[PDB]
Amino acid sequence: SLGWESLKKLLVFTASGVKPQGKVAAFDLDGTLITTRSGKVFPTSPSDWRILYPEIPKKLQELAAEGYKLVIFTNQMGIGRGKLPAEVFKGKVEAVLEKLGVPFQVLVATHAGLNRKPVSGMWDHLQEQANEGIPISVEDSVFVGDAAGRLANWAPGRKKKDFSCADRLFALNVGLPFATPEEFFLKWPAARFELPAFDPRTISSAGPLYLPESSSLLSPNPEVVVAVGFPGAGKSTFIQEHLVSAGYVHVNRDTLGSWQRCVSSCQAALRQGKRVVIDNTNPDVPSRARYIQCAKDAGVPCRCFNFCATIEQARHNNRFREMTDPSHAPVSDMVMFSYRKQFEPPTLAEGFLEILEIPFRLQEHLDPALQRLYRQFSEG
Ligand SMILES: [Cl-]
Ligand SMILES: [Cl-]
Ligand SMILES: [Cl-]
Ligand SMILES: [Cl-]
Ligand SMILES: [Mg+2]
Repeated sequence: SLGWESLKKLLVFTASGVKPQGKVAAFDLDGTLITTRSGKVFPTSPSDWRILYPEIPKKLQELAAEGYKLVIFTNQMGIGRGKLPAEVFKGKVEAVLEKLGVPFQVLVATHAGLNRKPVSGMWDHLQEQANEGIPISVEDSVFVGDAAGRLANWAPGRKKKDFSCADRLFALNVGLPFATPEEFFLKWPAARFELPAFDPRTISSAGPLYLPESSSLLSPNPEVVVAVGFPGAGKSTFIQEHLVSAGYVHVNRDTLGSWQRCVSSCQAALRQGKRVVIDNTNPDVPSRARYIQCAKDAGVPCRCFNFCATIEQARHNNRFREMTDPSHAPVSDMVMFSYRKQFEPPTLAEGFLEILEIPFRLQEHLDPALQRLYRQFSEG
């Protein structure tokens, strides 16, 4: 009866009969509680749904009787993208809930960002805003979903691995016990699965800023520093904080128009006794050679600062910044993949006096809240 609440990037439905509880049985929607009636991969209309397994309502009745608050957590980015009308999705949800026959609270992530599984925004909303202030025991709760990162063929008729691991990673981020729909409703044996190679729980603020520690970030005399690394991974921030703040001239090629004005800019800075930093995407030998030649012509050293971030680390950082930094320029996946395809590690043979390695590390001076968010998986 309480009904729908609309927030900027979240919809919440609370059915008649919902009660706050200290334990929750939460569920994905698409491919977990429902599937297409049509038997197609994608629904042909808002009415193209059926309950996934006939075992489902009995299990839900049993959970409700044991005092579990029933909740749905669903990503519906089609709403934010303008492809799926919110008011049509709302109707579909009410129809599904009527068929399931038990009171549910539903939370819908309409956009990318904090609320989009696997990020735990919807859980935090449930706990902080939508459970009448009752603390929820995560250990006594459960999340059930089909985006579980399962390997192909976990059952007759599925030569296709799970498209996503977002449901399993949501549970991991929150600390919730997790099960697939088949393990949960049908008591099938656990299916084999894979986690992402990069685990953001492993990202430290520890260790040296750069290697070798015996080297110095700055030179007293003119030089050209060439920064190498994936975009959106913190290169420019590091350069701003450590070099530009020390008076290095930020020479940006993308905005100088042509090679000629760039080289001229570089040369004028050097002639003035200044140090120069190139903060661009310089993934391969030919990209970097231009700047090395400029240094050589000017008779100044060229050093490389090689930022260690991997593609998945960089993409993680990008998403984090999208979620937390109003000034962040979102780096597209195409830019990331193009960089990786072109990447050749810097070597001294290119003409560098030395190469410093800049380990991928958590930034200092993120507040505690942001650090907790940083360690969450943010893509399934
Ligand atoms: Cl989802
Ligand atoms: Cl979605
Ligand atoms: Cl688990
Ligand atoms: Cl200077
Ligand atoms: Mg699903």
